[PDB]
Amino acid sequence: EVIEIKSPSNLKVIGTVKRMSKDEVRGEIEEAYKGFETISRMPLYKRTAILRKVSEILEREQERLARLLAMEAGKPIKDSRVEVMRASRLFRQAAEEAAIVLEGKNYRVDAYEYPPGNENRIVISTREPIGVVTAILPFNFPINSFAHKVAPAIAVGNSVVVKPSISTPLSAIEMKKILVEAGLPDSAVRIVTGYSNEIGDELITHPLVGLITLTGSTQTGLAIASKAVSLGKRIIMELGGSDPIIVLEDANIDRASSIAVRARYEYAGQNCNAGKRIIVREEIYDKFVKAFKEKVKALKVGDPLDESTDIGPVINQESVEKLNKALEDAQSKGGNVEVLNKGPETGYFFPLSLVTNPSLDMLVLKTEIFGPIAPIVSVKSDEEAINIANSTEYGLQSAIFSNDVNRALKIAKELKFGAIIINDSTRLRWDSLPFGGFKKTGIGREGVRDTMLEMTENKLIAITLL
Amino acid sequence: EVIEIKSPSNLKVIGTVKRMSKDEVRGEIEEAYKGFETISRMPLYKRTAILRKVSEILEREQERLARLLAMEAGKPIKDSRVEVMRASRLFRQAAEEAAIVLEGKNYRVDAYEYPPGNENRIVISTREPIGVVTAILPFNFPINSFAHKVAPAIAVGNSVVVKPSISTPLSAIEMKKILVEAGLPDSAVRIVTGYSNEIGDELITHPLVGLITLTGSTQTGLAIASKAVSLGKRIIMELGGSDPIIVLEDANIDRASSIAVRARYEYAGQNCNAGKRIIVREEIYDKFVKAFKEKVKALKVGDPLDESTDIGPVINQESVEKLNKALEDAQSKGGNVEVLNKGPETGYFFPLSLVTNPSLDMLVLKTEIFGPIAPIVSVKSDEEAINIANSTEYGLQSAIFSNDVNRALKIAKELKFGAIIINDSTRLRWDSLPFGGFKKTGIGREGVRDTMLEMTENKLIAITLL
Amino acid sequence: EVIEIKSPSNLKVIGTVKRMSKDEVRGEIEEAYKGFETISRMPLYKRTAILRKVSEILEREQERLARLLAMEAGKPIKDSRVEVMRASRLFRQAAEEAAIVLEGKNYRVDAYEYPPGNENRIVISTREPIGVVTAILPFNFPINSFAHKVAPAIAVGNSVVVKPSISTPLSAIEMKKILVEAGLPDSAVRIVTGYSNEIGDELITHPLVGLITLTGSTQTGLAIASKAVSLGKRIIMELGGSDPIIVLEDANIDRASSIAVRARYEYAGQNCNAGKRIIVREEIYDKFVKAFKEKVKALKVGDPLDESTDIGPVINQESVEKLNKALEDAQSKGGNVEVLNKGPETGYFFPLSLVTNPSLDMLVLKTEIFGPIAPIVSVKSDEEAINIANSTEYGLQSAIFSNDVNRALKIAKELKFGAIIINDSTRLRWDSLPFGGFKKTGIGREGVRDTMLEMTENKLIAITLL
Amino acid sequence: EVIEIKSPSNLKVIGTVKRMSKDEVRGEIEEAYKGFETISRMPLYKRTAILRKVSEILEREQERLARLLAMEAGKPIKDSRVEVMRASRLFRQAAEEAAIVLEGKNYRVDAYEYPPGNENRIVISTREPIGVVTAILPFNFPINSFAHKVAPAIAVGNSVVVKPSISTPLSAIEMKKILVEAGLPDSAVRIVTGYSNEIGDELITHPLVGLITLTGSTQTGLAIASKAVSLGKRIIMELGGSDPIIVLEDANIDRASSIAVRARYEYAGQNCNAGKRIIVREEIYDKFVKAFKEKVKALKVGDPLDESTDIGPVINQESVEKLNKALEDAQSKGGNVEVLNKGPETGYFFPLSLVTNPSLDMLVLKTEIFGPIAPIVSVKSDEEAINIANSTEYGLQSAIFSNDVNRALKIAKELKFGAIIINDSTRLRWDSLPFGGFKKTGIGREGVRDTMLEMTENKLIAITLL
Ligand SMILES: Nc1ncnc2c1ncn2[C@@H]1O[C@H](COP(=O)(O)OP(=O)(O)OC[C@H]2OC[C@H](O)[C@@H]2O)[C@@H](O)[C@H]1OP(=O)(O)O
Ligand SMILES: Nc1ncnc2c1ncn2[C@@H]1O[C@H](COP(=O)(O)OP(=O)(O)OC[C@H]2OC[C@H](O)[C@@H]2O)[C@@H](O)[C@H]1OP(=O)(O)O
Ligand SMILES: Nc1ncnc2c1ncn2[C@@H]1O[C@H](COP(=O)(O)OP(=O)(O)O)[C@@H](O)[C@H]1OP(=O)(O)O
Ligand SMILES: Nc1ncnc2c1ncn2[C@@H]1O[C@H](COP(=O)(O)OP(=O)(O)O)[C@@H](O)[C@H]1OP(=O)(O)O
Ligand code: NA
Ligand code: NA
Ligand code: NA
Ligand code: NA
Repeated sequence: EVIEIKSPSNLKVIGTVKRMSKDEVRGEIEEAYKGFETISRMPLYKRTAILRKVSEILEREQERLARLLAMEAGKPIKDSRVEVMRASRLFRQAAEEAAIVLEGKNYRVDAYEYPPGNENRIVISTREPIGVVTAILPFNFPINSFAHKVAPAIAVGNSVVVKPSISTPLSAIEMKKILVEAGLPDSAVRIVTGYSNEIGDELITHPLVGLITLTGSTQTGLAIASKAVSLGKRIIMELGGSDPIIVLEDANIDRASSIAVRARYEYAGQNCNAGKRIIVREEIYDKFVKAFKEKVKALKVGDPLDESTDIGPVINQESVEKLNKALEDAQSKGGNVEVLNKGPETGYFFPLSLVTNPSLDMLVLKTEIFGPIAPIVSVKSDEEAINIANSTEYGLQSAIFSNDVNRALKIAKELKFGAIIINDSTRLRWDSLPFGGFKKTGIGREGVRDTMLEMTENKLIAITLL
Repeated sequence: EVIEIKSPSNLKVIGTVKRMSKDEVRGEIEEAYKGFETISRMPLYKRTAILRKVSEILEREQERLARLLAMEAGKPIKDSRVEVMRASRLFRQAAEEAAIVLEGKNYRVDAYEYPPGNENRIVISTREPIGVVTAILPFNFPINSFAHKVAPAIAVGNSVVVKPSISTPLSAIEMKKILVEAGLPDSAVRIVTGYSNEIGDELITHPLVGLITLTGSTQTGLAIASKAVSLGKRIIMELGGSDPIIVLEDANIDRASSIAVRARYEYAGQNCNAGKRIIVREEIYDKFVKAFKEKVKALKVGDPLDESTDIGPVINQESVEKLNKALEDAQSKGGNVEVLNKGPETGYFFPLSLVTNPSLDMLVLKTEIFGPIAPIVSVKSDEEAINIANSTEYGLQSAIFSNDVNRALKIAKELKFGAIIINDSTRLRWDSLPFGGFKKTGIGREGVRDTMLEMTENKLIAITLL
Repeated sequence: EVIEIKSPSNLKVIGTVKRMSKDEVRGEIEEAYKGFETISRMPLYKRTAILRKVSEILEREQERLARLLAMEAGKPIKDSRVEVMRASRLFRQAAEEAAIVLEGKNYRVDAYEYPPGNENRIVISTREPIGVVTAILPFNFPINSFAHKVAPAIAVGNSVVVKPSISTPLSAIEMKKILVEAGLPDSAVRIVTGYSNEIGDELITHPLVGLITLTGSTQTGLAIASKAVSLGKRIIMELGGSDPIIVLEDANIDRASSIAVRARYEYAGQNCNAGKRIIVREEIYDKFVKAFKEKVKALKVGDPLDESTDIGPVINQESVEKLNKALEDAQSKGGNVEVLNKGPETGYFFPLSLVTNPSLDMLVLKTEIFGPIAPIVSVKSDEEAINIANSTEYGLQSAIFSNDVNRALKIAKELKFGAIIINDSTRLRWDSLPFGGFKKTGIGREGVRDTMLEMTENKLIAITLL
Repeated sequence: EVIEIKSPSNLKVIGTVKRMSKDEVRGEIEEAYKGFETISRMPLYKRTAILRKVSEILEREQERLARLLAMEAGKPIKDSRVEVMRASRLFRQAAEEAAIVLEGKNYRVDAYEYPPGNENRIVISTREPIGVVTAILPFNFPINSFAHKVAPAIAVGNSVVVKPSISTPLSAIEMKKILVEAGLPDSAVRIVTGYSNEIGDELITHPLVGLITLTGSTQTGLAIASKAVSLGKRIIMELGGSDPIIVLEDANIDRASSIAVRARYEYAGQNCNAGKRIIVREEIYDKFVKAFKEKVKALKVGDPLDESTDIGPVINQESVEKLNKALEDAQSKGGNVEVLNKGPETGYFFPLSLVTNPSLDMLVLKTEIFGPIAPIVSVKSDEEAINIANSTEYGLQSAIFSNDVNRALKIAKELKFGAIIINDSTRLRWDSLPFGGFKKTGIGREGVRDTMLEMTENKLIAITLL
């Protein structure tokens, strides 16, 4: 009847959520449809007024929401603060950008001979809401993935059924209360909690669901997307990354090693755009690896509520097990695994780990490692840096470190990624800008402007003047 | 081994095409991948010079391509000429608009606090080709659906594997020779012919296929889309419609009935945006229905190659049987089926037919009728017009006839369609503008501008200036 | 040494401002240049944070600023409230729209064969601030014209020297204090007060002034613009209107007469887009004129601080004199002048007045009447409605009243105005949208989006990759 | 009465043109107004078909038009061919881009509270032609400045009165016959020839002239602009530049000196964006200056019609005298004037000359030198490079040579220019892209896209739905 939510730090019970049946989730979708009929009939200015009010509340509750993220998600408080502050600015940017993002066209159809009589026509476009959006959240950004999916949906007039990860659902429940305090109709966003195997399918198959937006793994996402699309439903998918960091021989080693450490091990490596594969020109390999090792041993692994904590635990036992499979696989294939930093024995603390002499047939170079394992590969050439970088089924983001920007811009043309970052982190994202990638990183882009267009239908009106 | 192509007018043999095996189609996708590697490395001005040359060749070969359409597709020569002129114009519009449509951004990232240090960044976007496109064409616009899929793909640097309908593949083989004459590398577009059930699956599941664009039936499309998306491939779908024409009591009756007749019966009704359901205000019902019948009986049904033919045959026996079943279903459910006009008995001529007293349980009101059957419904109010109009699983285009545009524009707001046409045909399309709609009418939009965006990936480059 | 500001309602002294010398204004411009060096180096996000803070303060001070407008400008409190609330929303829209409005391009220069080698180039654009803006305000919107000129200038990084009308300078002084409270650097906006004949020229000719934005009369504006442009300075000019209201025989007479009364006599007619010339089809002339007369006699002319006041005085004796010249001119040429409504004898109350049988050689039909004089012209045809409407050197906005929107859209193609309003007021303006006109209405457009582009220089950066 | 056109190469008579009176130019503006009334009523697809035909004729007549440019303008045939190909491409780009550039908006007015009732409004924008354009052409690009002014004007529906430079009017008379051959009405473009001081003022002040677009000198332009704006006419101005080339210590010296030579001396230096001031880092000064001199002495100065000529004459005696005065001024102020290369003594050949040890008081550093005189300055730092670069009243384009793009991009931020070129020539222009700059370099931008917007008026239509 309820599910217990435990801190991955100390396994203490943080709160509980309803264990929903298929039937109760069917009811939440029918209620979200009525919420669509309400919110879609409100003028845009009242909807953006609600979004600006949510923005201000999120700033006022920053510290409370950050502590909650630290407890359920194991995200160090300093990183938890940043996520809540991004969600605040995202809700505001959705308010601010709606007028221009949703703006239609008056087409110059007299430019075209077909159909005949275009000189007597007015043809305009508008962006219409789709209806009910199913939003399936990842565990790792429970407040900011909420904002990415819900802020745009409200701006355009859609309702949302939100299914947070059962690992981190309490954030989503507190976000709903903030939406109601901001003046959002109770029916316009419905939180559903439960096990994926009981409530997953109804959220994807119900005839009243117009669209499914999902952040999660490639395996889980592509199956769900396939089902959604089979019933004529629209899909936005932000799936895995194995983002490479390329360090060229003319790199600033101090900067590149500092940013690599932070990019790989922030939130114990549980980022879609963490620096997951490190590719270093042989000329600087030993200097880079020594600087990297020093910086990883200097991090504080411990309680995420502590101000001095750099790194917390991974989310659960399932993740610990997957990460051990990965370290075993790598030792069994000639990899040099080194444990660099160990946290308390209280929960799901995973040792900050380095793999040297990795090979392309290892789990650490061919799958998404959502944990604090840094594989570092030596290369001889830019060409070999490019091939190893592209050698994954992923294509989210990639970083190049070089004092030679002309050279980095030329390598960037040959990297198959949705973003290339020159002299900065794979972790960089702008919540208003396109985010996403090529290949199996997902489908569409997610960001306030692109999400609003992906969440609306273009509608033309053509008048023939008589 | 070959497949015989027969005219639906007189059943005579027009030509043959290779019955390709799975292994031969595998070869074509491999060669198309080499075509991608070639075409993607040419500068855009060279690709656009190829597209302007195709445009000029299409204009020069117009009468020869029009006659071939008439013979394989049964499309009257007058409508065949219009189709080849549209494809001419589309190839040119892809050349002309590519510079502006593919234009990227220089983002004002210094407007945003996150990530910190945006005042020191340049973030630019470019549109990158996806790679190999699988284009699955419908029978009803063999040349213009070719143009809609191939011209944007060449503009953006994708290669294409083209599977025409086995009913109308001869057009596509003639389009390939025109591409080669225009200077396109032979590897850059590959025509596959054969049975949908022997070569369909390779074209959807081959690892080298990045995207599937398809025009066809809802059931066919959604199954293909489902499979493609399960493998991480992008999809553009233009599936059916059941476009309603709403005729209000204050319409111009002569104009509304003339356009409603052309809208339903053009190409024997085989158009995604045919006027498939006609909703008439009871005040003018008798006058409209009477004007409608006189004009249907004035249409000439006959041989597509005769200059005085208005209406040719339907495409094959399978269609005749689907269309009898819709007629029989209407008779049995209280519908009055009246035949108005009958062409020769020599192939797949289907009588131009009218159904009065239809009901929402009938096939002629709840499915796409891809043939010359016009159901006419009487309504008392605009509210009733809107509820019948919206009652389908489709959402392509709708028309409203009314001398009152103010009322037409308010009704427009409540119609769930990709386009609403005020005082003109459901048939209207602007080949550069979005075409498509809501619900199971498809995924995405198809037009020179929209197809180019859907056929490219956004790629960010972010420089942090040191 | 000081200039006294008097209420046009009761001539009571409301406040005083410095009588500035050429020398002191030279000093204000040199200080605004230093303000440019400061504000242009602040990141955009801090500038938009200042603009959002100004937005909130203007809401908090709405009633105080509205009373001040009522006292110095003679604007009834209810209209004064609306102006302050528009200035609030304008300062916010400038904050909200900057990121997207200022966004540059990444040009697809490989679309072009010239110059040769475009396949090896990156070409981007950015919007740069111009430097120091001279802003010359009208008397009639002292707070909202302030916002139109200052909010965009701050968003883009320009400094502003603001010269309010000597009729209404106290508003501008209170706006500066609100800018400082919001965190704007003291040097970034300088208020100058004085007589045009002492300080006018320095504000237009100083070498440090990059741009002049002016709302005012055509005669004053075109002289200033000529001087600015002679020294290579940019210009935005919002000058006069004589906006026509066209009432067709199928108009809603009740609505058209109500909106005409309000459009002509709001703020005693002192609006650039007041309904200044009324054009009525003869078939409804007597019904319209009787409805108009009734509604004008029912208005309350009196103290603008009173809640029940509809109409206040004109601004000064100079205006009273110009309006008498106009009424004398019209009586002397066969016009039927009728006084409909008289206010107190305390100040510059001008009688609400109607002229019937006007002719095209009268001041009331050929010049801007910035006072409560309504000329009404009878016409026989749409063609005569169009010729009389276009028969002025102005082209700001024009309104058509008709239940036939198809007909009004066709008349709209032949009206030489920057905006045509169908079934609504000439007074309509959207502060984010283009506002302005053809002919001698001015130069450029004024609105948050267009003003930001007019206040920035496009800058290209072209990199040839080596 | 006629004016003799003489070749600046050998002073021989190339042709004659009418010496038009004020009364004859009055007639031409009247006929152009009738041309506006005709061309503005044609649908856009017809006007664009005329522009694509002009493009094809220019390509066919390329060698004949190139030879005429060589003879009247003294422009070497190799550079003349490039000019006629650019104009060919520009006419085509005006045809191709008109549909998207002129596209209006459907504003989301329901995002705004003011005016009340925006939820019931449709507000659309269109681009309307202004009417008659006066195009005043410079001598140095007689055919491409024609294209830049006439092709956008025809695309948007304006008529044009074209006053070519009396030095190079024969090209424009040949362009008119091509327009007529393309199908343009004869009334739609009117060539005026005569003395600037007899017909200049009618072309600027006639009441039927809506806009003046001019390429020429700063002093000429600003006086004309001043007059036009005093009468309420719109203005586009492209006036001088003194583009600096900055060459950093880590530049490719061979490339920087080759491009710097071409940049300064192409067409004897008579380009708005010539490399007019060359700023070299003291570390490479001696090596650059030496490579520079060898390449200048390798250039062939001679007859424009010879295929091996690199550099022809300057345009007339007035130019030779302006250029001697700049030389004499430099000698007297401590400058070392070295002649490097001398063409024939047969017309207006001017020696290719170099000035070392220049000073900021010299004409060769504070004015536009429209001839083959290259001042080279030594600098110690980037800070000094930037201050010299920015020291002019001009702001057209600047170039930076550097293998370090990161440093090139940071310097780019501090240069006050309309475009900065990294590792390429100041000569670069993209005829579709903005061209122009800051300060007294002009008003507005000139390119297919920008010129079309500057040559149209925004017109809003706002419907309130009853
Ligand atoms: N069958 C089914 N039906 C419906 N919903 C389902 C289903 N299976 C899983 N889910 C939910 O999808 C979400 C993502 O889960 P997962 O793929 O494990 O991703 P993570 O949360 O681990 O995040 C990893 C990704 O985030 C960032 C990057 O994209 C990484 O690859 C989460 O809310 C899951 O619920 P559950 O309650 O958690 O099981
Ligand atoms: N020579 C000179 N130099 C500098 N500044 C000068 C000069 N002459 C006037 N002005 C100022 O221009 C502004 C507009 O004045 P005006 O043209 O009388 O317009 P109104 O204020 O009456 O507003 C009418 C217009 O507003 C709306 C519509 O566009 C109407 O036509 C005002 O601040 C004037 O100062 P001053 O102190 O007021 O004399
Ligand atoms: N399983 C499958 N795999 C691939 N293509 C398929 C397919 N089923 C159908 N198609 C193609 O899908 C396209 C559209 O068929 P359709 O029946 O959905 O629509 P239509 O009648 O409008 O052409 C055709 O090219 C069809 O091939 P055939 O016409 O030769 O049958
Ligand atoms: N007062 C005036 N009125 C109109 N046009 C004028 C003018 N003064 C100069 N022009 C024109 O302005 C154009 C540019 O002249 P310019 O000396 O400013 O520049 P350039 O040397 O680059 O051609 C020419 O067409 C010139 O006519 P002439 O070349 O026949 O002299
Ligand atoms: Na990746
Ligand atoms: Na439909
Ligand atoms: Na007007
Ligand atoms: Na310059």
